[PDB]
Amino acid sequence: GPVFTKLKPWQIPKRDWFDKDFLFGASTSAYQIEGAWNEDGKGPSTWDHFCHTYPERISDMTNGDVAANSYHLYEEDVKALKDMGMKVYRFSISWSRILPDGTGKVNQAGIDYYNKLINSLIDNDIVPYVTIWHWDTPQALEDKYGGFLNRQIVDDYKQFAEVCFKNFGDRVKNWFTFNEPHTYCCFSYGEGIHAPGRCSPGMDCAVPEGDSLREPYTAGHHILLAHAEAVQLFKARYNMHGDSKIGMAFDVMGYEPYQDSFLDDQARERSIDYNMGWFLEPVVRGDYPFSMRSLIGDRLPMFTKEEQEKLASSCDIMGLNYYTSRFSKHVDMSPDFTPTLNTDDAYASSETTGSDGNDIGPITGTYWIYMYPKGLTDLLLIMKEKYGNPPVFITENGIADVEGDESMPDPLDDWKRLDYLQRHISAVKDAIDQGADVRGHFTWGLIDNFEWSLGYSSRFGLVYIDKNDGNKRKLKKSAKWFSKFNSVPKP
Amino acid sequence: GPVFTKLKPWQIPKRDWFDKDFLFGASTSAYQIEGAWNEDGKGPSTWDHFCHTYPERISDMTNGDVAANSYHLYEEDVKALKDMGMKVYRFSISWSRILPDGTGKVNQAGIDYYNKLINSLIDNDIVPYVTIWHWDTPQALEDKYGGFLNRQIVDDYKQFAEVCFKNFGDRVKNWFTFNEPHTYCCFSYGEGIHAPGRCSPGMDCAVPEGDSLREPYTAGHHILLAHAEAVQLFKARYNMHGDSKIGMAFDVMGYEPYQDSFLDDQARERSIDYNMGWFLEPVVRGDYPFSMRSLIGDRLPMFTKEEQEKLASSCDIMGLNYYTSRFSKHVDMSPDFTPTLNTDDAYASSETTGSDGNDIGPITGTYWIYMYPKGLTDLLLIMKEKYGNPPVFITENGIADVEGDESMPDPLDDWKRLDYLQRHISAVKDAIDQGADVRGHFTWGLIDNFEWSLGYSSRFGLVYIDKNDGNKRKLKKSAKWFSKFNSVPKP
Amino acid sequence: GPVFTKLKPWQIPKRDWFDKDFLFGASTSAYQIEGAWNEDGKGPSTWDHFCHTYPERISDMTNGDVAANSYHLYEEDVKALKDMGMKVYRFSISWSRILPDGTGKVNQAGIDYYNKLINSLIDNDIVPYVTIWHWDTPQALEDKYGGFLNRQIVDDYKQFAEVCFKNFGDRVKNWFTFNEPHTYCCFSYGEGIHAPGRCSPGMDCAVPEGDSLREPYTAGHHILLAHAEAVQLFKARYNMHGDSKIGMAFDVMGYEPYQDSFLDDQARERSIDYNMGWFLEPVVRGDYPFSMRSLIGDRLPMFTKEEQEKLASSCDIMGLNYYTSRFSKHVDMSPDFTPTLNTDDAYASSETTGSDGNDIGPITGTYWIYMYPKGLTDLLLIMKEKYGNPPVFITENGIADVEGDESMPDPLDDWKRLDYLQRHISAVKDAIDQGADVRGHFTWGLIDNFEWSLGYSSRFGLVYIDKNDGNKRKLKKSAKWFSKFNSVPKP
Amino acid sequence: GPVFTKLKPWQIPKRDWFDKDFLFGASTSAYQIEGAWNEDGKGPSTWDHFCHTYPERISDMTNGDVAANSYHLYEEDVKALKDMGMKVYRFSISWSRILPDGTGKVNQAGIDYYNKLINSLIDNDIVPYVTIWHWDTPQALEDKYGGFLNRQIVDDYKQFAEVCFKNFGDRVKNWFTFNEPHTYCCFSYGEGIHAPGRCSPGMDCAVPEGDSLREPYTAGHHILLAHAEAVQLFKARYNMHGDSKIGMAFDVMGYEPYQDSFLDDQARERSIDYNMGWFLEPVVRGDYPFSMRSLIGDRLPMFTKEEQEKLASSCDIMGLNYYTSRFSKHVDMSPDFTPTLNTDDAYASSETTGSDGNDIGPITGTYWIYMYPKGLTDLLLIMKEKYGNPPVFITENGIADVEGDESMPDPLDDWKRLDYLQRHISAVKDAIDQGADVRGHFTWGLIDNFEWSLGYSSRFGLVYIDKNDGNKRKLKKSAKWFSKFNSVPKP
Ligand SMILES: COc1ccc2c(c1)O[C@@H](O)C(=O)N2O
Ligand SMILES: COc1ccc2c(c1)O[C@@H](O)C(=O)N2O
Ligand SMILES: COc1ccc2c(c1)O[C@@H](O)C(=O)N2O
Ligand SMILES: COc1ccc2c(c1)O[C@@H](O)C(=O)N2O
Repeated sequence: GPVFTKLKPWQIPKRDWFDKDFLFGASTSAYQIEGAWNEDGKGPSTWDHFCHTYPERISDMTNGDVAANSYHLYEEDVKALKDMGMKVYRFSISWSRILPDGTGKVNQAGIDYYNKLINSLIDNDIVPYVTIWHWDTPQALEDKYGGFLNRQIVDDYKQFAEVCFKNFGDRVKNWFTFNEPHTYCCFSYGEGIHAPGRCSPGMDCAVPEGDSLREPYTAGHHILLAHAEAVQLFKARYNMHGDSKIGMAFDVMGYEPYQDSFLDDQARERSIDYNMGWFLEPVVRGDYPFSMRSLIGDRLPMFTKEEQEKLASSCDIMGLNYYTSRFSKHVDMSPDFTPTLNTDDAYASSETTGSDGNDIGPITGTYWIYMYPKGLTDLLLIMKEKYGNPPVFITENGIADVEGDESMPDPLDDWKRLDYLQRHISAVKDAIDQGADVRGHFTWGLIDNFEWSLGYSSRFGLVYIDKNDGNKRKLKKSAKWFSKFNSVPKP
Repeated sequence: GPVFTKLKPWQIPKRDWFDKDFLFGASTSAYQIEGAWNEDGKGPSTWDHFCHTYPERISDMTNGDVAANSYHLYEEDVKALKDMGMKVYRFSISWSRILPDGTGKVNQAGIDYYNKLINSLIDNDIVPYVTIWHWDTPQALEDKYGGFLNRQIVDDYKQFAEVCFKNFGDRVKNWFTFNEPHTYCCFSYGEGIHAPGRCSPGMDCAVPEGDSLREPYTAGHHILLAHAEAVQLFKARYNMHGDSKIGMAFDVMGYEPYQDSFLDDQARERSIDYNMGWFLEPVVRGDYPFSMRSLIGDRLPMFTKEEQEKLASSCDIMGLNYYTSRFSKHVDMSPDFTPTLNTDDAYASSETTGSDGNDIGPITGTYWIYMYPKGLTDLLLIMKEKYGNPPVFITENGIADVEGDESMPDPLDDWKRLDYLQRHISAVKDAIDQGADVRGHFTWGLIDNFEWSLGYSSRFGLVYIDKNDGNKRKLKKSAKWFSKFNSVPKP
Repeated sequence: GPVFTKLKPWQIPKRDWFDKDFLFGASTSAYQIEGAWNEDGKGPSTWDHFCHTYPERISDMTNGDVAANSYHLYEEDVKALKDMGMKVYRFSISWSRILPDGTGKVNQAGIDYYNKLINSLIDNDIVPYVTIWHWDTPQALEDKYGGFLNRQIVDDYKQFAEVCFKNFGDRVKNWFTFNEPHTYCCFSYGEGIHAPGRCSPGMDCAVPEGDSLREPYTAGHHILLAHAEAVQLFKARYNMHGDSKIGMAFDVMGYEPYQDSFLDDQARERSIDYNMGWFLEPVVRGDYPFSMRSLIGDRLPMFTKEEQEKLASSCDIMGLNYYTSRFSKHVDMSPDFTPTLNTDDAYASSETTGSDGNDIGPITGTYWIYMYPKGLTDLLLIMKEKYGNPPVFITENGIADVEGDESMPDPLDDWKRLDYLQRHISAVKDAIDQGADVRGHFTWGLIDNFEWSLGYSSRFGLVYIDKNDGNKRKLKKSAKWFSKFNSVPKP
Repeated sequence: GPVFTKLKPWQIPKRDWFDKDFLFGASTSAYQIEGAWNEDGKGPSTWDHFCHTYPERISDMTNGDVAANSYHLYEEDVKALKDMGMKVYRFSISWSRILPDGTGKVNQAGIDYYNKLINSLIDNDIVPYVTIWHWDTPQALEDKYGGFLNRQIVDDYKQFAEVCFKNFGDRVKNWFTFNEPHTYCCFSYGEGIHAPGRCSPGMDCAVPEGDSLREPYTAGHHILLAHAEAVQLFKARYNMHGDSKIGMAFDVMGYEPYQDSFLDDQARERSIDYNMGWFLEPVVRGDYPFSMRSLIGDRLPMFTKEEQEKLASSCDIMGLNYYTSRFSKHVDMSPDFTPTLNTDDAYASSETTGSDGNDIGPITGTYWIYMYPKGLTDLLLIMKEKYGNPPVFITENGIADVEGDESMPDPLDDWKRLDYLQRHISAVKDAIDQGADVRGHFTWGLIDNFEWSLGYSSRFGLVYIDKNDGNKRKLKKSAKWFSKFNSVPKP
């Protein structure tokens, strides 16, 4: 209640199910764990600003001022990774901590911080996978020209990326330019629940002075142009040894047709195109999915010939952030339907319940994460069969334990998260068995952190952060399983 | 609410989906529609007695004294079949109306009645499929020796069958000896909710003086012996022209493993063996499923060598009464589990909800009918691959509209029943496409009737019986669809 | 005569058919090769006692007093492994040589012996896979409380295992707690042809004072409890580095339905459950196969809740000892069949000839080994699809050349054994190609040895032991093939 | 002993397994059943001559002088067909009875005989399928020019066929020009065990004055030319109504590779080409199989351009006479192998035992009929996939009960033949289920008859001929099964 059946013991993945080269790790992002939001010269980001100006927009009225205080306690994060036997740590670099004014003078204190983290990871035999931007825009640029809604963001991002390549490229060999562009554009400029919090007039978000049918696409277009410029520069001047890789991390939901009919089959394809294709197809072929152009038209910016060429094949590795799936239900084009939110442009509504009336899968805690591992395997095979089978890493995967869930009284006894993770790791094995080029699995939530609009009410970590006991790191049941899974020598 | 998605129009079956020889029809049973329970010399049956002595055991305190009064209004039943274009009518002969005392003097009035019905059907180009026994035991035999719990029932049934063969065999060429032996044994001697209403002491049924772990098997064993004797006689003296067929109708539920594990796969097989195999395997190979003998042992009677030989291959046609499916959940053998009800002997609990927490399918009205057409196709393929692919007729299939269902205010607007039927007819097509030898589909409920322990609160008919307007027959939406489906010429 | 067709040359396996990590080796057991049965303080085992008290029970009236004298000539065994290029040597530790009295004082001479063997193997780049118990029970414990028929065997075995872990665990990282529990229980307590030689009164074995329907299950139950205790201790205190593995080696025969019918399909599953499932299912899920509990009932001991939990997932690696296959023929439950031997409980007779009258495969020398490589591939896929695809090693595989076989005049020209081995190695390749997690192949018979009740009349070795020439080790044709297969540099 | 397992009862074919148009029947041939060898002007055939001149060449020293005396007792043959419910009777017309001198004056008594048989069959609702030639050559032509070894046989056969078309074509609408040309050429001119009994000098046959490497091919070539001429004439002048069909009946054995290797796969194809392709490929494409031409060369006559065109597509229906299968073992071309018998030209020896030492199937009575129904299904699929899926009739299928077989003491209790037939009828169903265009099944042996070189020692009939009781026809167990199978009304 809710009924949650666990895998039978012989169905639990073993490390040897994957080859020696496969990589298991965990992920975090700068604003979600660092804290020290105004320390040592760091400038404010769009999220610092959003939380400080519209605090009510965060469920529990919290923010990332301190978070898990990883700016000061990173050694404990490294320790947690080591204790679990993880071989990779995916983290992000705070743009505003490196370049307080977005552009200009680099903050040496910021550079020193990441060098410490990187060196500690390497000293502990953990490989760093770095996300350059994680919704982390310097408020200075937001104020100056509207951040990602202005073309200037392209060159400014490029210069930021270069600072990262020059200072950390000698040790960091795997990069992700952007994290979840679809999630970002949808929630930051469509619904407006995320910083900068914009939406169309009449809608309910912090700043209803935007356009939910246009700003999301404008921001996404600049993200892609920024990505293209950064990768071009990287391949030209920062991969001289030929052993570095750069890609992007996409948020992706699996989709099943709502009802067995060719109409929902078509709707399903539109959903995938909109959720995943929006940003994946451009980095693969140099243009947006045909479905999007045919439905969004003039509201979706056109790429020039050279831009399309720069974008095509601009990803060495593809990161997939997978949590759940939905049923795709066809919506007809008629005068009875008029798009108002960008998501309406797919003409396919995402449903949590199918035609037979059943939820797609068991709820896992937070309202939007329904467990459906099959969805991940399906997406991985699409990457294989449709997009050339490029190197794919599951850069995020996991569930949240929520405040107030009576079925989760002990924050360390996360058997549900463990079962979910084991099932998805098994789903990855299935994809690999079927030929998909999957190279790793990074659990989202090395540690509990700031879950954006839901604050700290949602705990996604393998490792508990005891907020009332000095933000102490405490291994949960899931974390202990990884220690065993990875054969970490015991004391 | 409950969400009930209908088939897309191009997915609706057409008559031409099936060959010219395929047969569409409808079914009823004597006690459920006839009425005239004590008219023209008819003796009381176990159901007359059960209802009259323990009226409270019927949900709405009703009985079959009058029912749809088909004893007098059969011409209207024939008319309904004709109006729908049905080619077959499956009905049963009331033992107590033919032989008031179970044995002895035949009631000519009873014989005249069925001859009228049979001749009317033939005059209207409808083929009669006759069920000899439909839970219809003469109370005279119940009182004399305990009915089906005594070996004497074997020869008495045989003589009854012979009366039917001699009087109707010249026109009736398709017979079913017994209807749903599993349902009958389980509910009449296990739970005791059906006549004679017996169960183990301490249990809640009309007469808790039986044994829920033994009487069900004793009754079933006599049913099989009776069947064997009747068929032997039939093939020896009543099929001289070689164009008659005799079989049995089995109640069957589809089963899916509760959780994906070899344990529930094994449980599923035990469920099928218990629900279907109990009576099907004996008529096929001459003995009960191995699983049942291994778990029931001494409580399951042994067949002699000649009895096994008589039973083996004793069915020309197999009738499958299908309504719903269940998940099968493995139960371990241990001192913590002790069978008390016969159904416990399968060591597999039937669940309406699966491991992922989802119901097997949408509820259709009455509490036990969850829609799952896939289950039928699966059972039909088991008949094909495991039991020799004998001729199979879907002798019953349908749903109930229940009193008090706010989502079913107009008894004639049965679009739900129609959708359900179209989906199952399509499921049969799938089985046929896959090689299953399915010869027909008979909707259960030519007309609304007495639904045993639920009285008239459950309406299963394609044709409405207006109880407050002289039991008038009124075609429901589903019935009208069949008129179109069968291309009945319009007035 | 008997016609023995060999593989075509292009069908012979090459080492490169398997990956670099795959392991090829050979196996032996303590009583079968060591000799020195009473040397340096060694106490007598159940086999020393059995042979010395009932010598007539061994075909050629021989015993393991000297065997291949590996206690003194182990360096020659290591040399043979090196000459063949084997990477693994699976051998067993003699309980009675380590603990002469079963419990108590450890025999340092015994410890020194195995340390010498282990160190020599490591010096020669051969990895030791150690079987802790190989039917090798100290007679002291047999006399004291009946050995494996008494619960005390559980803790005593545990202490023995601990002595092994403490003394050899620093170099030995792969263990097997028990060897062929099914074979052992069946022949030692069922038919009684193996030590201690017990069977039911009236039967023909050395000591017909037991119970062939109960002692086999009692012994097996204690073996499983002993295994569970030993593994719990091992994982808790002897795998601190996390690089050690412990499992069990099961004797397994492949099975094909005698006749194509669902009955023999069911019989086949019962045969697999009885031959393999008896001990495999408990170490996988913590309980015996449902089929066995349903047929053996009170004669098969129940596991407590904590015991089931200790047993579940108590195997890191699964060893499969495969030699041949049989047809499984269904046996009905009836008063005409009454179990007297434990093997009767499966209600499936093992037949060497099928329904069409053909033997399952060509005889290879000894009466029970019919060649059927397909059977191995089938079992390996069952491990994959049904039991979670755990790490599997073929811990035994091979054939015997028998005394008196006119078609085998030169003991070194074992082309038959070679062909058999090549075919089974190819069968393993097939399983691996189909996804089975097979990690190695160990030929049973590094050297000819004491074949229990058949004495030295059966030669299973890749390497000949010239009994009349000082037990000299001489490479047979098969051994020479391995030298080539493994690319051993030539002199 | 020999172990002969029967089908399980639910695996026995039912008539309804096949569609209404499928045809079940039985077959015979003129010399094998007629008798009256010199009655009413009939001239002697090559078989009359062979038996009368070399009586020792028949196992039991018998001949066809009287046989089953069907010339006088044909009404009893028709009765047997009727009693079994057969819809088709395949019989042959005796050339020497119609044209005593091979050419010239037609024997009206002969014409009257067949008209009586044909009319009786039609009066009894049985369709006649007529074989024009069944090894039945008039000795007059043998003496005049060597029968089938001379080109003159072509026009003479043509004129004979025309007599048949003109006299019987108004009622007979299905014809077979020749029966088993491969069997005939091999045994009559290769081994010489059949009339005229020729073989190479030095060999053991009645007249070792031929050439086993050439006469078989010369005879076969003339058979094909004769066939082509007869069909051309038939289609041009005797199928004006367009409802008649003419084809050929081929003896065919199934083949499996002796050992799993590409060499035996190639050998298998050569075996099929030689056994079946020899005569089938010419009537399909107008030339012999490439394999035969490449290996036989100058010894295999070349077809002219017009002859190839006449032969191509010269069969409306294909008759397959199937009894058994063999393993095909590759034979290399080398100076160590020199063909001496025509069968040697396939460079593939037919083996009854496979590489694993097992017979292909259970012996059924006579030495050459090993039961292997799979072989038939395989051949039927080759007809479908390779030769265009033409209409195929199983024109012969069955087994012999042999004199002296202690396991067959009662000639009427032919349960073995029944099981064999049920299995092959089931094999046909399999082929049909897989798309093969199979139109009927004719059991060889309507009645026991003269089995050529084995005389009456081999009984192939569904109906027993009591030779000591006036050649009385007595239905065997198999025949009675067909009565039930075909639903023949009982008396
Ligand atoms: C529907 O609400 C969300 C859907 C997806 C996300 C979300 C919130 O916030 C984080 O958990 C995240 O990384 N993604 O991708
Ligand atoms: C679970 O309750 C029932 C299950 C099956 C049945 C039932 C009641 O009564 C009739 O509807 C019937 O024909 N069957 O088969
Ligand atoms: C049927 O006789 C035997 C069956 C199996 C075995 C046996 C004897 O003794 C050894 O060869 C052995 O290791 N096994 O597994
Ligand atoms: C190997 O001996 C024979 C092989 C085939 C045949 C044969 C004898 O004689 C008849 O039975 C026959 O019709 N054929 O086809």
